Amino acid sequence: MEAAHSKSTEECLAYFGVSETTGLTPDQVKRHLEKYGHNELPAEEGKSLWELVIEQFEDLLVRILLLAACISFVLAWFEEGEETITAFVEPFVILLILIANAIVGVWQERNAENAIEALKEYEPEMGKVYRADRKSVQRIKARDIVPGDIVEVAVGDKVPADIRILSIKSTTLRVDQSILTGESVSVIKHTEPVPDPRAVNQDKKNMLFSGTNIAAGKALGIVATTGVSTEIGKIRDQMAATEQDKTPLQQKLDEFGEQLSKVISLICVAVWLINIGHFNDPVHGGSWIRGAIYYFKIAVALAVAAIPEGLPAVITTCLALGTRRMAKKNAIVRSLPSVETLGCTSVICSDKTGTLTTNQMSVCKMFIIDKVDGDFCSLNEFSITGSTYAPEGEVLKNDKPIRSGQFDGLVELATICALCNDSSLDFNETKGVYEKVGEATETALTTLVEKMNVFNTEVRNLSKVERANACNSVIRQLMKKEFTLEFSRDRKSMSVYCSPAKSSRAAVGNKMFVKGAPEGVIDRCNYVRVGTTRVPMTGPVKEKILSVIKEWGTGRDTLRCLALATRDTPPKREEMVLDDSSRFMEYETDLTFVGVVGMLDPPRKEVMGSIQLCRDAGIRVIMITGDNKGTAIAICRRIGIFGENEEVADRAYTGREFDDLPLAEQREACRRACCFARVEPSHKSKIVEYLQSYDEITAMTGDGVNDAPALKKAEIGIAMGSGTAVAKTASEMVLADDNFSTIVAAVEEGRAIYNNMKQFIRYLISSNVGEVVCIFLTAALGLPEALIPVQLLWVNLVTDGLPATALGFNPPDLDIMDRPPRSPKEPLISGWLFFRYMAIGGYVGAATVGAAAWWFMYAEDGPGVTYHQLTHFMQCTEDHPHFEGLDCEIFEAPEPMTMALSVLVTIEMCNALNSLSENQSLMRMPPWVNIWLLGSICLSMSLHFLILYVDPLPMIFKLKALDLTQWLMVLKISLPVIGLDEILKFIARNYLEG
Ligand code: NA
Repeated sequence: MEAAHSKSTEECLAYFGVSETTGLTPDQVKRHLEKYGHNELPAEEGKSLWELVIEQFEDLLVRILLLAACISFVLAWFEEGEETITAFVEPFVILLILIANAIVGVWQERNAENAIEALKEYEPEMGKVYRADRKSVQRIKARDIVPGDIVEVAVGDKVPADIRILSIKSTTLRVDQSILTGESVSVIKHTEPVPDPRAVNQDKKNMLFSGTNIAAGKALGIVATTGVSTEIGKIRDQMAATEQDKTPLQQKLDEFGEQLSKVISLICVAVWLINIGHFNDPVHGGSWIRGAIYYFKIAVALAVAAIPEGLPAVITTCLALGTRRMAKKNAIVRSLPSVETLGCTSVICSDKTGTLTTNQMSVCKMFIIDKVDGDFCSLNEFSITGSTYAPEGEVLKNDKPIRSGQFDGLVELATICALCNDSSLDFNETKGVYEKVGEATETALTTLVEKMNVFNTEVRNLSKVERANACNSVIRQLMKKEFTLEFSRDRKSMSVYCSPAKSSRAAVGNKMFVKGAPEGVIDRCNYVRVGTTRVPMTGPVKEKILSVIKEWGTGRDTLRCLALATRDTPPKREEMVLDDSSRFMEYETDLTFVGVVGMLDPPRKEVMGSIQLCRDAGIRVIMITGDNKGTAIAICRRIGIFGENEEVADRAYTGREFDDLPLAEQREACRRACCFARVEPSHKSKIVEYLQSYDEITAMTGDGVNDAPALKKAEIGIAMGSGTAVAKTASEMVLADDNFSTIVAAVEEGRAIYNNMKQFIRYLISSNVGEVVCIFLTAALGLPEALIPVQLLWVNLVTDGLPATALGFNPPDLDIMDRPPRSPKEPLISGWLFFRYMAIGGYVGAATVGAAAWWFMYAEDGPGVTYHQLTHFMQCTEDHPHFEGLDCEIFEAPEPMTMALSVLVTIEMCNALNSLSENQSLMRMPPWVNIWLLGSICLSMSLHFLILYVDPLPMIFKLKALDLTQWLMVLKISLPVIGLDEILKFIARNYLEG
């Protein structure tokens, strides 16, 4: 039964065939449980460790590597020798990286925590129900409650289900519906039915929501809905039904996996199509098996030299590093893949109160009527200084400090601001500053009366903690607070019934002090007060009031106006039903307008600036606020979202206006809007969908499970640090300070970080190019392998990893924020860039094989056989080219490999310097620009040597220390890699910039 709030308490009992005095019967319980199921949100997929481990092998590149370990394993088995201490190293090393890879992946999952499982935090274990099979109340597990159950809740209880309140046993019932919104301000529930069947939760004043808490009172009610049919349950379904796509980088990286694979295969087929000459060879003779071991040997190397094995670690270390860096700037990112996303943010939808504004209220002005006399009318406008909650400030008329007590209208004005208020003050000695107790807008009033002191009461004597509520405590003693009629959006005001203090046997003298939004309150006034006198409200004097109100809340003041009035002749205390809020507007009528107070909720000092950075960065800003349309726009012009004098007729909507627009038109309104005022529950989410249909990377703020759906949908869900824990777990980032600027600062941090990733990404991949050139080269030239898997891996994970990581510290461009949001579609490498790395590739691959050949030829230590070409044979089954000589295993000399490897390592350290800037020369941007890079190179070289002398290692890799001549050769063949790219960059700068 979903519409319970709109039905009568009787209808809800009838509907379920249950008696309030006895409850459900064991039969009914059985059937109700059978039909609606247990009261609890469904479980999450029990992702088993085993399945989780298997997932660590879903990727295509890992399969290849796994496959490669397989061929490696067999090769290191179907081989004939004795060196079993350096034969299985390769296969075992591959398997071992896949293990750490799988091990790491599973570590994440165990620590990761989704928002749906966060919602189960709000469901209580037990509930208290009344069921026929017993007399007294009985407590059962909340999962056993069912729709129709008669339940019982009391102060402190966590509501077990969505409940239609039948009877309030205590004086009044109060609920903390905080988890839905965040504003712990308890609200008063009733039992009368709410008419509108489509009323949003905030107005279902006769309902209790599963997950909320009783702040005060005791109540009996009937269960309307349970499980996923409750409010939070329907919020759990929206979230679950929401799939968050892969980040631009993740998609672009996954696409790379496909191509890289399609290349690794084509290069293998390519190595085949080249030796097709073997078909034309006599079947007899030649070790066929030695022909297959040859291919599979290169297949392994080919694949291992194609995969950027260390890319994942480098990306992570960079993202992890940047994140701590963002956290120092108040941005707490929960998702590493988000850091990249944040950079492409094209639209930021932010709540105003507390994020764009400080949510530190303060009354700045107030006006009462000076005099009425026919068509002539004059008001008395005042100003108040001080903007803290502290009672320090002053009132001034035309800047001249006046004294409140000298004006009667201000005496009463103050009486209303004090008596018609549920908030107070308190001096926090610990912090040394006065803090608010209750609501912001109301404490602003408690503070106001203190600076006003309409009774010139001696307060300067009083301490500090005592000074807090001095003038208030005074006004209170003057009036007894019989009771108070709560605020409700229908009427938009609240009142308090007060009687005099010094009264024994009297039946006259009572008063009602009304407070609320101007339009409604003023429309119910037939009287305007002029000091102590009272005169009728007339057409003109009403314009003046409304006129000013409009000037204060719409003008450069952007003030929230509150009208204050009192009902002189309030209906008799007995003729009033304090049970039907529906009767409150009636009870608050035929009032007398006293005055108005305009309060300000100030823009964070850093917002004005931050909004400009966005404009520079092509990032749109949409303010979502609760202010009426007029003041919403006013505040927009004030912070820079709107031009002070520009048209916005079609860029600011109220939830109402928006709803009326037909689907097609809303989608439109969202592409050009910057202001949404009085937004409905389903709007942040609908605003996010529309924004995505235009491919906008969207950021959306929020808190409370209310916003969790929108948070989850938006690409960058942003939660307040002070927000609920569900809003947090449902978001990409959390604002430690709740400040809008923290968002912008983080978006700029994401642009810096993504630029630096493009660098180490291209660096590493480009490096794999030279490797596949080397391997493919050595093959299509029948040369002795220049480099081997065990080695290639060390370079891709260690040698190249250190530089790649240091590249993330590359200093950011000054124009980082003066350029528009990066397009999600923008490819990493393309066009000229491809040619560049393709060339840089060729050279690196050529240079490695050549460094090997140089030793095998124009070198001493090795055969001086120039143009001898080992291409010819490698079986030595004839030993023709070397008649006189019993030697053929020099083809495996450790020197040639060592020459090529030192070339790779040294060339790549030089390429780490060519990566300091995409197109700027080393002349313009020096190497020392990034000190971390230098350090990394020294470290990587020290490691290279490390494997060259520490015995266990030089054998594992099959290397031998180089001669100063040989090393001096590596430098000669490496160093030129710089001029090469320097030449390529030059071309890019001078013949492409258009
Ligand atoms: Na999200």
